[PDB]
Amino acid sequence: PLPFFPPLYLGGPEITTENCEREPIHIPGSIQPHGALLTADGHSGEVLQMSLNAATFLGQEPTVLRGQTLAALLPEQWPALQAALPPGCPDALQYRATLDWPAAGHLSLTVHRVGELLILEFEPTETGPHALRNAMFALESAPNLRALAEVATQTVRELTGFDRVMLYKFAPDATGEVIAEARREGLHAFLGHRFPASHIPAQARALYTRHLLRLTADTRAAAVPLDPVLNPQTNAPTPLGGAVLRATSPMHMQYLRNMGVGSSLSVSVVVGGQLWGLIACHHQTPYVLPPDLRTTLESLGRLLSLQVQVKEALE
Amino acid sequence: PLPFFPPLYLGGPEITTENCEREPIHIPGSIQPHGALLTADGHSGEVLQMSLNAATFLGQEPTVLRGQTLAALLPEQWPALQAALPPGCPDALQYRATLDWPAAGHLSLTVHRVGELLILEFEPTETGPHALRNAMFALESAPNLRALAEVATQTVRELTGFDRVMLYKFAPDATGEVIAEARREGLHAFLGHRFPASHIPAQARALYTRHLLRLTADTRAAAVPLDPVLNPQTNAPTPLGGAVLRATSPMHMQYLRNMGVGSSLSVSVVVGGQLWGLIACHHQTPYVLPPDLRTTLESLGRLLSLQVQVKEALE
Ligand SMILES: C=CC1=C(C)/C(=C/C2=[NH+]C(=C\c3[nH]c(/C=C4\NC(=O)[C@@H](C)\C4=C/C)c(C)c3CCC(=O)O)/C(CCC(=O)O)=C2C)NC1=O
Ligand SMILES: C=CC1=C(C)/C(=C/C2=[NH+]C(=C\c3[nH]c(/C=C4\NC(=O)[C@@H](C)\C4=C/C)c(C)c3CCC(=O)O)/C(CCC(=O)O)=C2C)NC1=O
Repeated sequence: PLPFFPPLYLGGPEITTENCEREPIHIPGSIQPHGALLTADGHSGEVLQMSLNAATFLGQEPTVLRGQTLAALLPEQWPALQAALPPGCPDALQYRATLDWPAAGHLSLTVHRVGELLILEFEPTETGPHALRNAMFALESAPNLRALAEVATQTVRELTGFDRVMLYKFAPDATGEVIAEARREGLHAFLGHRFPASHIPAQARALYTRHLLRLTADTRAAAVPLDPVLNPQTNAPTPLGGAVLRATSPMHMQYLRNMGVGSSLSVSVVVGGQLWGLIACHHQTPYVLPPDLRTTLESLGRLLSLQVQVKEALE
Repeated sequence: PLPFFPPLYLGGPEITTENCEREPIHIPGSIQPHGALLTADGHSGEVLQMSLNAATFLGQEPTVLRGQTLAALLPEQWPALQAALPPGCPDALQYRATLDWPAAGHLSLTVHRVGELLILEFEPTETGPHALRNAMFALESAPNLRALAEVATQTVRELTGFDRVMLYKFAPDATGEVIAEARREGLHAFLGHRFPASHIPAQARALYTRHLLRLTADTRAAAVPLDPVLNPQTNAPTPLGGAVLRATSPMHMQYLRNMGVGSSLSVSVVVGGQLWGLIACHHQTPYVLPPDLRTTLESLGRLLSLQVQVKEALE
């Protein structure tokens, strides 16, 4: 696509349907409000940026967290984290831990590394893996690509309870077609419907080849800024493509609301390094899919990508 | 292979190195002693056979369990179980549940269906899924088949803590070669070693194309008979290939002991319906890998099988 615009917080232009492939969706400087996010120096563990809602989840004010080390804040996790995510590791690699907190359930921690920055996501939480193991039989025995697609969408709907699960296949002109769909009874079918390339613009497609799962938990929820908004290491925006908490493009959020969607999630299907399609999910109401279920969906995405390649080779 | 012999309990001949492809390894009429096994009628749920150690795990004598229904014994699981495993479903499909019991941890239940028979395995129990999600990056980026194999064996060793993990590839003459190995420091290497076809005889290879994971938790542990040994539905032996608790061939157990192996496990690598190889694991001491970790290994096996097919196609 044409080069990204600056984000709105650096004085960038408003997004319209004439320029929307230039929206810098990877650097919104904000997150979805169902979790908290910190960034930290990869070597010292010093906390550099904090979502403004951090006190809700972490029990300290953003301004007080700023500058504290992960050695101090997360003493039991820091050495494991530092060892798990060495300089130069893939930016999609994750360190995951479970933390205790005063509320019901636990606090899930997911960390990844971009350059010299660690990006930490904290998300409250509280059969899928075995369900996936079982589904692999029907995915394997599917005789062809479309049969595979039909199995896959039904499997994902069974795993998640999403109201609608589609397999959305890209054509070479970047238009799409819904080639399989599993949906709650009552819902109008999108099966067989085709859509222009504009709905998933080129910078989104590029991001989705690198970071294979993204979501909008609540399509009416206001984003929460990061502070400071720029990474002090670089005095430049923080890449958030690897964080599921990344704020969704407002353009896409409006699209989803217009479609009657309360929660959205997709998983990339990538074949030979190319974006083949998406497992695209909708719910009618807000829905935060727990981290362990997302992990199952990522694993299914990888499986499905390989099966697509093998079943297409049958032709 | 030549037709199977009758098992020893039906007066079959002793197994030697001259006839060992005829050992009926799928119908040993016995199980490994770290769990219990029941069989039940698929329609009524009546318990038909019981491992002789059942009281250790279930708290009722085999003779008292015999004839009771799963509706009575497992009231909370029976309808789910019956719905999960309908007549004609794949014999590899599993129903899994967690049961409470008086000892520490829980009792894992795994059920599968062969014909009109349900086969129930009960096994005491007490990060892998996410570890597998992470490993998928390195498996995908592996440039070729051997690199993939090296990643896979290291991944499995990381997931399991097994002393030795090999990728054992079958040649068209059914000889094998260790093409990758991850092993604890101190252990002599089998990397690159080749082995005659006799070590994994043709009936074993056939079974391993249908039931993709098997193990011996303790290579010195005596098997526990099923009683009655024949399925009353058929007045014939009960197929146990789908049960991880199935007793291992005594010939193989002796091989493992001679090799200094205390616990063994393998996962089939199946490509286009053909047995390509095994992920073959050893431990120096007895080791019962928990059901959820086995599930992760099954999922890795499926992934790896697909990656083998894709990486081989690069040639
Ligand atoms: C049944 C039909 C159907 C379709 C066609 C569909 C499309 C779709 N769009 C997606 C994403 C984005 N779209 C746009 C931009 C625009 N979209 C427009 O229509 C115009 C107005 C526009 C700009 C002028 C942007 C910037 C993003 C990136 C969002 C981000 O990651 O921050 C996603 C993936 C995310 C997800 O799964 O929820 C999907 C699956 N989902 C459906 O169910
Ligand atoms: C480093 C080298 C190396 C090798 C070569 C190796 C082989 C191997 N044999 C396997 C299984 C069986 N073998 C035999 C029979 C015989 N085997 C023999 O040698 C002669 C004496 C013989 C009969 C005369 C039978 C009936 C079975 C089925 C067991 C069952 O499923 O009940 C397995 C899979 C099971 C597992 O992972 O533990 C493996 C991986 N495992 C290694 O580590």
